[PDB]
Amino acid sequence: VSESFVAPLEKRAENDVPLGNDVPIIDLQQDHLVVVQQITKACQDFGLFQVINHGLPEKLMAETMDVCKEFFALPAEEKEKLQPKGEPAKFELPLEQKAKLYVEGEEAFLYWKDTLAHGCHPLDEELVNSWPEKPATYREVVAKYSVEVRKLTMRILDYICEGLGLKLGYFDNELSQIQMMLTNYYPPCPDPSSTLGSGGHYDGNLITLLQQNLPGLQQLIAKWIAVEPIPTAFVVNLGLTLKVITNEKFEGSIHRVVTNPTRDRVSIATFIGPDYSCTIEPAKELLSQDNPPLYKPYSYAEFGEIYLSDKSDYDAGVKPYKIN
Ligand SMILES: CN1[C@@H]2CC[C@H]1C[C@@H](OC(=O)[C@H](CO)c1ccccc1)C2
Ligand SMILES: [O]
Ligand SMILES: [Sr+2]
Ligand SMILES: [Sr+2]
Ligand SMILES: [V+3]
Repeated sequence: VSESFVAPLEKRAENDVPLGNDVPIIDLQQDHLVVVQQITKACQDFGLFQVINHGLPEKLMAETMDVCKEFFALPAEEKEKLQPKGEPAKFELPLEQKAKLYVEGEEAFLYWKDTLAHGCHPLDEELVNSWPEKPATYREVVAKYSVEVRKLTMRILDYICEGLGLKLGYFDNELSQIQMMLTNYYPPCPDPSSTLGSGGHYDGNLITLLQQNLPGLQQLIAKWIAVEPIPTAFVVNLGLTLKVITNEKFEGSIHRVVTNPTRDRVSIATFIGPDYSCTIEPAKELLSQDNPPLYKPYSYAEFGEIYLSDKSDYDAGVKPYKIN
């Protein structure tokens, strides 16, 4: 491959990463308290779990994956319409909510990935008119998907509230006001041993719901494991923001994506989290002399600038705000 895509030796994935047999798969149609308890345990112990029987229509999940795949099948002349000044946009602030194609990377290198990203909340004519024009059904399908994924995310955040002992709706405010949808395209890679689809990271936001049909997602436990694709499930990744607000009672998910030499892969990730104007701190309701705050309050915008630029460590974004 082009030297642009060659990862530093220490970041390259080993060829045989084992299945994560201990990744929790949580049935949301169990009894209410069982769901609260299983989500709580997964959040405390792993920070990454899957949800099934989650109430989001399977048909809609399939239609959304279809229109996302159709988008990435569009010819170059249509994709150029989402490349500002003739090249993909960068993940840097300000992160605008209009649809763009993005490039991402970090011994500088690029991730083997094309990403379409746009905001989803609140839905209005102005936002949806800034979404892709093609395929014709993208706007109708993804509007419905974005509303359903938000509804499911807020259900999971309220299960989390009950598990933590926070009032229901604790996160139904400025802490969840940004909803970015990223559709990721990983074309076949001639040298998977040298490249990464996505470098190891925490999601910087509050919570992310990821939809996948094919292997490539891996989680850091020391050891990397493979997250089994369940096409009708969502993968839930807890973000650095939730790790801070819970005072590290919950784990954040550290995960990466590897390339494939023979087939393409499309994933859909919905990133819910604070507005850039938000102040992030450990929830005061949970703090005590036995549970002192491990972070000072900080600007989400200030965090975001570091998080998007500094990949010296997974939690480089929050290192400046660590206390006690
Ligand atoms: C693989 N990369 C990682 C995660 C997704 C993707 C793009 C970038 O993350 C985001 O753009 C999200 C959007 O909410 C974000 C932006 C600023 C602060 C917190 C979170 C970095
Ligand atoms: O991500
Ligand atoms: Sr339903
Ligand atoms: Sr437009
Ligand atoms: V991620």
